[PDB]
Amino acid sequence: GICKSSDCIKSAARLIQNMDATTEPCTDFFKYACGGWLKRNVIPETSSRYGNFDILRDELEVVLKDVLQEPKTEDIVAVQKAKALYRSCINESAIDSRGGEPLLKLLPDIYGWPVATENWEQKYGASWTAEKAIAQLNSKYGKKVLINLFVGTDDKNSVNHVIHIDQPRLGLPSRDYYECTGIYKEACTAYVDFMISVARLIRQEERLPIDENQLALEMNKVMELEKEIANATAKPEDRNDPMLLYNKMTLAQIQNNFSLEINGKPFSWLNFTNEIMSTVNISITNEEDVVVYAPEYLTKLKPILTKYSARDLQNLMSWRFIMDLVSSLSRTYKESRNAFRKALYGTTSETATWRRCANYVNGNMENAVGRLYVEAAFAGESKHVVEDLIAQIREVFIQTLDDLTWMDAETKKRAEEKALAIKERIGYPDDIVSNDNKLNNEYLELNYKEDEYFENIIQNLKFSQSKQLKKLREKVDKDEWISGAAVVNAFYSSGRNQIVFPAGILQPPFFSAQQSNSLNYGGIGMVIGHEITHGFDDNGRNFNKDGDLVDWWTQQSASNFKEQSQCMVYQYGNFSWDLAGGQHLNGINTLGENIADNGGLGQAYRAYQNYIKKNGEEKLLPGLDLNHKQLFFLNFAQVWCGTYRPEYAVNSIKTDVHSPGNFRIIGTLQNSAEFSEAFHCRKNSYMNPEKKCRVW
Ligand SMILES: C[C@H](NC(=O)[C@H](Cc1ccc(-c2ccccc2)cc1)CP(=O)(O)[C@H](C)N)C(=O)O
Ligand SMILES: *[C@@H]1O[C@H](CO)[C@@H](O)[C@H](O)[C@H]1NC(C)=O
Ligand SMILES: *[C@@H]1O[C@H](CO)[C@@H](O)[C@H](O)[C@H]1NC(C)=O
Ligand SMILES: *[C@@H]1O[C@H](CO)[C@@H](O)[C@H](O)[C@H]1NC(C)=O
Ligand SMILES: [Zn+2]
Repeated sequence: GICKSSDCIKSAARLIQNMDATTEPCTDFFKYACGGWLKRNVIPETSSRYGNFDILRDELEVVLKDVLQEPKTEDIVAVQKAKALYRSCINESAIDSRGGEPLLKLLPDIYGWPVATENWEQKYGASWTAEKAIAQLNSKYGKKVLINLFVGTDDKNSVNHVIHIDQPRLGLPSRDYYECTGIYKEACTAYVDFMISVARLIRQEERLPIDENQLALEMNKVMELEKEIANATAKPEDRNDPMLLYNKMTLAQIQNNFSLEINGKPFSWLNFTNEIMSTVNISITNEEDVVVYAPEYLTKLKPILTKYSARDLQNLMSWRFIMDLVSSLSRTYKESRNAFRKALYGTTSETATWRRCANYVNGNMENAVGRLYVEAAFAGESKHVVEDLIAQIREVFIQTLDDLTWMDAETKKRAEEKALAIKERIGYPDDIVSNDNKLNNEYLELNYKEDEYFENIIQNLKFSQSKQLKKLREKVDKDEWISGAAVVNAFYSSGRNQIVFPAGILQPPFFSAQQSNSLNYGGIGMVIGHEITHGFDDNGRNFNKDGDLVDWWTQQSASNFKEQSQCMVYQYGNFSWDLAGGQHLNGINTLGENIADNGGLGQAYRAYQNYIKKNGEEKLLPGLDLNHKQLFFLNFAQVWCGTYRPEYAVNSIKTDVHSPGNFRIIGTLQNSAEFSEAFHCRKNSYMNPEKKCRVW
């Protein structure tokens, strides 16, 4: 009863080549599953993380290249526009020829970069105010500095949009970096050197005098500034409670409760906010309702900003934009980022231009690219099979509610309510293939010149931000997908109560209609349960069946959730990560992902058990002395065969809310009685601790 099909031969070969059978499954299942891969592969110079999963992403880019790189006569305008955008991006000769000129022409439009001008105070300081400058960068270019104001969905009323105020992102990957010692020293040094190098190129290009000492002096004050901001931001661990984060005020309240004085204004929230929203002919009453995500940070800001010049503030503000633009200019400008990206990512070269460009067009025209992708690469009836798997796993979640001892009856009911109400999205929106008019009209207001990449990217920034802003007074569109099709990932949205499985992730090793069921459940099955369980993790349990932030938990059941989940905070917090210098994972920041992983694994396996019940056992795979329960776990694990550059491990231990792949594997299986049954693991073997965490 060995399966001998070509599809079985492909699966088996892949499983064999990745694994190391010389390792005991019960000693370290990651090494058992993945030790073959580890030994054979070295992380590319252009990769910060590399592994089976990242390889799928690499392989998707190859498809994008194929479908973008050749004009076809029947191409509708939406597709012509994406191909032209592609072409403008890969023409390095045209870009190199422009030097930094396309940046220099921009600079006057954001109130300048003082470091890199003469007499900035005379030109710009006159008319400068922080209201105007912050708003310009925000509203025109989508760049949010000092104070992060955005239109988004209303957590407590999911059909509506509202203005939000939050702390800004930083130039370094997390607030931690701004310690600037030890493992962060090189990044902080590279960051300031990067500032300086760019200011120098700009001055050289402007034929201005260059005084290195004054360069160093101005850019160090930028760092000192952003240090204070960083230190003023709230930690992720203090931002993990959506009920606590949601503070709805009026602009009046805001003016009265969070005053700032910049360059001696002081600061008018009404004016700042209108100077943004005026940009889509929208008018803001000092009686406008606003969601304020970071009250404490605004409070802390007041003392900081009062100490700095307009010139100081704009040196940071404009750097934070210029930062992003340099890799879209000529080689000298591209070059200047080298040490910085090495410090953050460990990479010694940039990815191939065509790959960066394929990704850029994908990111900005996700529907046009998704259409070409699914036409090239996506079966068509994958969709129907996946729809049915999702039905199954949803049922298994529902059914499991009854075995869970730590909730009461009523809370279970509402949990089931929320399960039945999750709306699933599989592969791609049929629209993007079937409705040419709609797709064209999405990009109507865009027109790309093939010789002007920089103008094209700027146009995109302006477009996407004008687009987001105008949404204020409009309802949330219930049709809209939260991902393009051409993406190797999946998603849950709490505002929308929606799970999304783009075509991009519906392929081996996760899924094929042609691969064994054990593989499908331990792969895409696990991913489905993961996304579902997000509706019920420490964030998405606070949102109800309709995506509104409202407490549907009893006191006891909510306290019990915390208790059950605390086990995982401790388990994963106790993992130390060699590649990140021996640091422990953050068990709080990874909690939600770890809950989804552990829940999803249990759900998928149950669903497979049920499959076997109903359908009988599957023919075995050749070359593998494993049964299908064992294969389920093998395939599960091999999703995460991979490794990290040390520099990136230091980054993602802070910035990634997922555990690193090896610990996703060890974590979840440590917690699975089923795993330990399958591989006959001794009690208190490493893979089989007596104490096991469970939430869903
Ligand atoms: C790769 C990672 N994405 C994920 O982990 C899941 C999708 C997912 C979930 C579980 C697995 C998994 C597979 C095998 C074994 C363990 C976990 C793989 C992908 C998507 P998600 O976390 O909902 C993200 C927020 N969109 C990321 O965005 O960086
Ligand atoms: C790159 O753009 C320049 C603009 O002058 C053009 O001359 C050249 O033909 C383009 N290269 C290609 C191969 O598209
Ligand atoms: C905002 O206030 C500034 C202060 O000079 C003023 O010049 C400008 O007209 C105001 N803008 C709006 C949108 O009210
Ligand atoms: C490690 O686990 C122990 C046992 O629960 C716990 O007391 C400790 O706080 C954990 N350490 C971390 C950093 O999670
Ligand atoms: Zn997740």
